[PDB]
Amino acid sequence: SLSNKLTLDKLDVKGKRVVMRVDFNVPMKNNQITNNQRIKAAVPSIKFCLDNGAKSVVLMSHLGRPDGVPMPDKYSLEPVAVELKSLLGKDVLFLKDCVGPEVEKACANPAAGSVILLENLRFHVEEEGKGKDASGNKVKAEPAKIEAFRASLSKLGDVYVNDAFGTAHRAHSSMVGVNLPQKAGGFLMKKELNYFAKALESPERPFLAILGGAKVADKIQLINNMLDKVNEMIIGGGMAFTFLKVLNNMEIGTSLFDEEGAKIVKDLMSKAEKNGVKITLPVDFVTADKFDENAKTGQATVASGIPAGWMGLDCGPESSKKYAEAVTRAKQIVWNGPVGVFEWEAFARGTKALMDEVVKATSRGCITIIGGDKVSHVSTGGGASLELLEGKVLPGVDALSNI
Ligand SMILES: Nc1ccn([C@H]2O[C@@H](COP(=O)(O)OP(=O)(O)O)[C@H](O)[C@@H]2O)c(=O)n1
Ligand SMILES: [Mg+2]
Repeated sequence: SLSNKLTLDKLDVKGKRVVMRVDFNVPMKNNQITNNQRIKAAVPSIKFCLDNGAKSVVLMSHLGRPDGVPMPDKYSLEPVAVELKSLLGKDVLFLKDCVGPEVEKACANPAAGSVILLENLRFHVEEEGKGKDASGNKVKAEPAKIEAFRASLSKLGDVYVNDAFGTAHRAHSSMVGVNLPQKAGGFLMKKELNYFAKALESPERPFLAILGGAKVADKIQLINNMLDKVNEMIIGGGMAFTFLKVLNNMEIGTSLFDEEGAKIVKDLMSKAEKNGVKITLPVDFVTADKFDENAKTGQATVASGIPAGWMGLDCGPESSKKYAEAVTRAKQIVWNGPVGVFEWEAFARGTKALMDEVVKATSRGCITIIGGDKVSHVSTGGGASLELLEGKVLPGVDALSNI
């Protein structure tokens, strides 16, 4: 819903300084970006600004959850700066803080065409407006300090842009408290909301949802809301053992069992049933002797049970084939969460096999949407997508200027 908000295509940025909230919270290992998808997604708004005559583009984001303590040794945005520079073909001035004297001066009037990335916002308790101390307790933020944090951010540009879709569910100071006459939705913000609004309000049918993940209790709302829209639905990952234990009394050994979500499984199945949704659960498995990448692997079916002391970490071949048949009937697919422990090659086969079917479906004309160009749309969303789909309002979209 961006018919009534100001958006970038209309903002005149010529000779103007631009502050842009983006989502550069990327997955990392050992100070190394493991996935630069969130960085690439931000490129077209940045380019447009630079191309249209921007004095400067100042970029701000969080990374991980450092809970209002500075952690530049574990959670620094510096690695992103180096990545952004290559992608952009431009120099990137990395600043080691996000508010204050040094930052405001550095951004006061940069050389024409400067791209500037600030340090992790969540190094300041005032970004969330709450935090944890070094003894792990409930530290309250100070209103006067929040007003100062925000007022410092409002200095780094003449105009504001939110291209931060992956964070749009967060009412944080960088997301709703920036004070400037013009607050615009960037091109990503627009692309994301257009794909998910078309997918949900004029779906191509048959419409398939694939939902995977570890726990059930936290997806009740998602599943319910999806169950009113979709023609089919796959339920996969460690969340399916809860389902199979209740609907089939499968012996799951040490596989994950959501004791709470177990009590409403019945109601989900009942609403699916009355709505005519076909529920596709896994029927076989790759089992492991412990929660380890280098565990000993086995195999099991619903008929056979998983032996005791062993746990299920990936669906198997016959489950793969079942998933594929739903993929074949679909004209639209929304996929959220893995069907197994794809992190680990031994347990990655189900997700790979499945990605292939979804890719092949795209070639025939299926609209395929996956969570954060072989598919229609790879979302940066993940957690914000889930809230989009639970029907809830996005603090990041609501705070943009009205026309
Ligand atoms: N036994 C298990 C354990 C984890 N998982 C997957 O569960 C995913 C995360 O669980 P989650 O529900 O808390 O988060 P999402 O899948 O919604 O992103 C991890 O990426 C694992 O690959 C699984 O499918 N089966
Ligand atoms: Mg969750």
